[PDB]
Amino acid sequence: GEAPNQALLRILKETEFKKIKVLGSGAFGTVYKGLWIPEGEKVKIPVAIKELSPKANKEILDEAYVMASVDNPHVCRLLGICLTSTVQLIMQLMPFGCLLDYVREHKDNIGSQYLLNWCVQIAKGMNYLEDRRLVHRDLAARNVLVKTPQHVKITDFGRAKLVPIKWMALESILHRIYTHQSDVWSYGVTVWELMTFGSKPYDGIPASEISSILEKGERLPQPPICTIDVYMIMVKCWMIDADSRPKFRELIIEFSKMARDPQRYLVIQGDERMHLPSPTDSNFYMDDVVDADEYLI
Ligand SMILES: CO[C@@H]1CCN(c2nccc(Nc3cc4c(cn3)nc([C@@H](C)O)n4[C@@H](C)C(F)(F)F)n2)C[C@@H]1F
Repeated sequence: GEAPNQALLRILKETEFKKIKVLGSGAFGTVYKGLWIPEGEKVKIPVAIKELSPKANKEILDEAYVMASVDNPHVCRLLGICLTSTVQLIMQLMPFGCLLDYVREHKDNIGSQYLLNWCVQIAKGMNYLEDRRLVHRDLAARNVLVKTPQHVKITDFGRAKLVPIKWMALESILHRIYTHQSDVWSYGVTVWELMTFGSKPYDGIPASEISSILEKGERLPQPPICTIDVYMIMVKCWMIDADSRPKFRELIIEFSKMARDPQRYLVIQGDERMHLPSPTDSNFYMDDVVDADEYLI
């Protein structure tokens, strides 16, 4: 009756890592860019260090539990924790930040190939979470991070289980019902954010008016770049009947077929003549630096 979770929680010494600069800050605490230099290993791993009252410590340890329990190319895993006066989460540095800020800042160089591929990768990551019986409950473009422009990962397990109104399924707003199918709704909203190059969903409408608006049948509008093929997918993610919504495995298939002929599915001016940084560029990436994805003890 439910499988033992044999994930390893790695406790890291404070002396093993250094903080370089602040990446972000909120009520939770601060996230630092850093380097992890294990034992006598001759490796430097670029890391994001989340630094943090008894309840805040329980919530960070709950997120640490979930984050240490995942292992997929399209999901962010916990590298370890540091037990100092303040508890720190050691995660992989995602050097291009969140996908939301990336689509806003690089809009003039984002072609249909990148957009459709990001959709496939998010669906792959989400399908993995589903296989793991994990309901994210906070999927949004802000919680998809960019390792490279061609590789994105889902993160922020602070709400994950075995309030973001504008990304939530109607059952979730009204009854607090969360399933893999309620994550599919959030997936649809995330796709809309990517296709509109980071527009705010239902901008100006207060969160208390969203449930009423959804009940009448109003949905997010068709982004200008989206063909009816792409929009019809987003719309199916926003059906009232949760079981009528597509499954993540089907979203992988649908977006993959589209990623094979991207210009037939997304209409972007100057598409294919657009350039984004890749690991085959000068000064893209300093001795003994190894990405967390290749550091496997
Ligand atoms: C609220 O806590 C969440 C927990 C999940 N998290 C996360 N998960 C895995 C890897 C990772 N690394 C990570 C996060 C980064 C980053 C580089 N790497 N650059 C930024 C800024 C410039 O945009 N961020 C954001 C999201 C920040 F963390 F500052 F808020 N960050 C991001 C954040 F710490």
